[PDB]
Amino acid sequence: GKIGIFFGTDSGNAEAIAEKISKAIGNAEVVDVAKASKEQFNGFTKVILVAPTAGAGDLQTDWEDFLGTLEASDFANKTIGLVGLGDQDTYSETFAEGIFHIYEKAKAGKVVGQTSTDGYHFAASKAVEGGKFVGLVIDEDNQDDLTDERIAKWVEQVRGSFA
Ligand SMILES: Cc1cc2nc3c(=O)[nH]c(=O)nc-3n(C[C@H](O)[C@H](O)[C@H](O)COP(=O)(O)O)c2cc1C
Repeated sequence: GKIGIFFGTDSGNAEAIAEKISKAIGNAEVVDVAKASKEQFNGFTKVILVAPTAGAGDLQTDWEDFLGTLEASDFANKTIGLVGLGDQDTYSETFAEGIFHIYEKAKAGKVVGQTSTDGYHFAASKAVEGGKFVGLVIDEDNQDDLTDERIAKWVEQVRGSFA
């Protein structure tokens, strides 16, 4: 209920991921950003932002438009978790960068869930700050076989940060 998990998708991967996190974290509400509003968004104090990476490393359409109506002040009082989707093989130099764009404003609040870069193969990605991943990264086009465990470990790590 209280944990707002906002996602945006084109194919459906993100939606499916958001759903898997909800079940694994519990006490959560999945919300498609394409229908979300600023008012609804601020109704939560804890949020998990799952966003797929569009061409060039930019945000999926739904997300870019929703994010544009948000300022840093809106993230200030929240605890935030970022989950990005990407294709590390086809896009070695833009791997899951969408998240980074959300990060530009989300850094105003309390961000948690930074992940190690071990187990990935790519060239560049703004999503990496301090030799670490700004949040959880998922690859459904190349590493679908590692998702279920990654979400599990992530939920474990960040679990305590949410309540
Ligand atoms: C037009 C297009 C552009 C993409 N650009 C990138 C990119 O720049 N970096 C990346 O890591 N993945 C990129 N991808 C792969 C997606 O991030 C990945 O497949 C994701 O799972 C898509 O999520 P969705 O099914 O929820 O829309 C792109 C996919 C498409 C169709």
